[PDB]
Amino acid sequence: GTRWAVLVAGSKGYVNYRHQADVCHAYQILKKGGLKDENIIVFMYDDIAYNESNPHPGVIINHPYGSDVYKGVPKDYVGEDINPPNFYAVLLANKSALTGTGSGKVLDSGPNDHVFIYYTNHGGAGVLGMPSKPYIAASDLNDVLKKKHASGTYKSIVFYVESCESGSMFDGLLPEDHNIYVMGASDTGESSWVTYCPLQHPSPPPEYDVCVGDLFSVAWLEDCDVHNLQTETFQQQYEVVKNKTIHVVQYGDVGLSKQTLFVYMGTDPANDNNAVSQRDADLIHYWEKYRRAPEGSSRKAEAKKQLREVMAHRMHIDNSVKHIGKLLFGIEKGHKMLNNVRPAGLPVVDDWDCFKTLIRTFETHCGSLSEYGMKHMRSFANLCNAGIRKEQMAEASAQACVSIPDNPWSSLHAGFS
Amino acid sequence: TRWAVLVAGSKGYVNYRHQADVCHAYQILKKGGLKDENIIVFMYDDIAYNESNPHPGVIINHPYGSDVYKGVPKDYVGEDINPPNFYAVLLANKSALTGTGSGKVLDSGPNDHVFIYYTNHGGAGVLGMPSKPYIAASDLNDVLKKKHASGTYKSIVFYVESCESGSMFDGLLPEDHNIYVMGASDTGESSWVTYCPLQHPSPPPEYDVCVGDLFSVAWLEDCDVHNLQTETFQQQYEVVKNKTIVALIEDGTHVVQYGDVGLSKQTLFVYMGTDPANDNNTFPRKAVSQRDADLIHYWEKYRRAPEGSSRKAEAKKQLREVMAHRMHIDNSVKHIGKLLFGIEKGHKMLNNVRPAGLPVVDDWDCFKTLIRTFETHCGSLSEYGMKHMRSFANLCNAGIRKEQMAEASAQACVSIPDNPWSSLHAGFS
Repeated sequence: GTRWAVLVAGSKGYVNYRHQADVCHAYQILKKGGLKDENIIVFMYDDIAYNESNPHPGVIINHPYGSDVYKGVPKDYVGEDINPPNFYAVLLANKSALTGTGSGKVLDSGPNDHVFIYYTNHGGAGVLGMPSKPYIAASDLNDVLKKKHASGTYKSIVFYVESCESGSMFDGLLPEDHNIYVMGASDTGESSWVTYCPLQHPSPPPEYDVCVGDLFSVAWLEDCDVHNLQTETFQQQYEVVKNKTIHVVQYGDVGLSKQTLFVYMGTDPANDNNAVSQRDADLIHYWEKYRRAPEGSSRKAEAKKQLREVMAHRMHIDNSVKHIGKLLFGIEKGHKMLNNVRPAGLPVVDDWDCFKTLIRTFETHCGSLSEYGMKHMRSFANLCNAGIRKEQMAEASAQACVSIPDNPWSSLHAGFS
Repeated sequence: TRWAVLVAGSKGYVNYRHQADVCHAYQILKKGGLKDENIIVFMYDDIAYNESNPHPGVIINHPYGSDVYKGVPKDYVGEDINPPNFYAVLLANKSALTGTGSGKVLDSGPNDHVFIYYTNHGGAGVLGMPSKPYIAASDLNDVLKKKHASGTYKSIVFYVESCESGSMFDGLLPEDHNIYVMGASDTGESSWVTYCPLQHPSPPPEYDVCVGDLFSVAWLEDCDVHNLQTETFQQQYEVVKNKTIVALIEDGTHVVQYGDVGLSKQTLFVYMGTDPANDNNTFPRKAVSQRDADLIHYWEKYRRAPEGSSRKAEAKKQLREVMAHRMHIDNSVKHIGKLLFGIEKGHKMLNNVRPAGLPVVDDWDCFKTLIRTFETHCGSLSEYGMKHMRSFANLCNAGIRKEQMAEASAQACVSIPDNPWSSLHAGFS
């Protein structure tokens, strides 16, 4: 049987160069390995290669001393077409439910085929980021994987995930008897990290404004760059990635971790037998953009405005969420309800319908959480688990947070995360 | 006798810059031969043994520099650095001093020369002090007018490192009072800072802050390694003018000279001293704005702190508090401008530059009252809101009164933000 791959970069903007650059790198490894373009579905917002802020138009790098990885990478789903429905339809091999200028390439696999799913962006508590709202909820995701299993159009599925709280997407949801092995960068309650930033041990070329790669991703991308894939098992790769960090989780059928990396990816002429927070990295870019601009320049003026708009939004969202906590529970016992971690083995939330309505009512009074407010998704999760209903949140979210601030990230134009 | 008055108008580890300059200045004068008894040092003693200092007991003013803190006198430290004390020290009036001061004053006569150097930061015709209130140009120049009348000095060189430093003397300091001035910036221009964490000449990596100001450093290095008998003040001016490499890069920021410029023909030996050097004068230095330099330190203090640590949490909080206060002040001032004049013609009134030769303001009594009424509704301007002192100046010149300002400053800015820089505890800049 054939070997497929689904690669997903859940972010947009030059700031998040790293996520697309990872996906590009991933395609290069698979191409070298021998997988056919026709079986590699690429979701990437095509806005980094030819960005105005890119020093080297047409090239993307995933390493300080790297060369290009962008050339020849397919563009199946780009721009606004990267939405969960398309991703879900692409997973379920349903071409009749795509929307946009997509390629039509789907996971039309059979029961002898192996699939390697890769997604990096980003993420929050039971939610992965996408470049076009709404985002991917864990309930919706696992329902699709449950349907795919029922259809029996795959033997094995390795799913690698680079996002904050990435364990929370599967923990208490993904069954272990479905031939789906997961390798997350973080557990339910922890951040993912980013390497190769402007000021670091392995700093990228000085012309670069941004971090060029994520830590967990880069870890496994390097391992599958210079190693025979017939002499290395997924369990080994897990150990390798683990040693790169300063938790790497695995979920689902961990029985599949005994297989080699050749069954999904491919080894070429090799024959060689076997960092900062994601949210905190975005600020490096803005500060540097405003810290590397000529004084009294238009760039400096815009860079400074962008930076003020970012900081203002993060302070706004944090305050609002904190305040709503104090309005629902108390000032000294409200902090705990929001910042709580549920015992390992349970889902993030029981009532997902509630989950979404709470986030939406928060947004209809406060605005949008963007990609920075995903930090507080667990807070909303905990509220739905505490038994808070729309009528009770709506009162609380209107009292703290009466004004939606005039920020570009607080806009609701095609919003409601 | 040769006297000197050094002033470091600021406090906090952020402004390591300013005190490090004053330390360097004392070292030059000491080597040059001036007696401690005739060197009055105003420095808020909070840098040498700060918790954020990687090398306790040492201050540096150069990336490859060694200590300049050792042996520097401490005449006025802590909260005693206020304009009344500075003014009493200038007028040799020990009877009007408040605090744990040394009591050292400018008890000079008509054959004496004095070198006054103050750096911090500064606004439109006002210099920063470490404890509010600040030094207003009107009050400063009145003291220099009083000193001249007493006839207890031959010549006074006054060096100034602050934003809009020209505004302190422009249209106020008379040119026949034997006072020569050398500002770092003219009336409407910022001063700059070199030797920051990420620069051409970056300081030792353990350092978290810029260690020196551009203008100050320029003349300090010149008086470090030259025979002061073979170099005049005009030459030093030309030296410093070349050292500022931002003159052509950015706007304004022209090194300026006010008062009796005739005195610029004297040698630096009359005010300073030249030790074993004998180097007859002959013939990149990258740098950032003063208000911008402060952000380098906060960001760097939050970008180096270990993730999920106490430091990070506090560095992050401090950074949010700074950014929030700066956004607040800017908004409020801009808002009051649209309320007083218009939305499209109110921006020009606030950001105006008066023709060279005129003072910043005509009515100084009004000037202070407008700042105060803005502060009684909005909070304090701290050291960042000195950027809008010219705005208030333009309002006083546009014929705005307290009653009109109080209404406008109450409608824009109804709340005082709960920020540490918005506090009024011993405030009212």
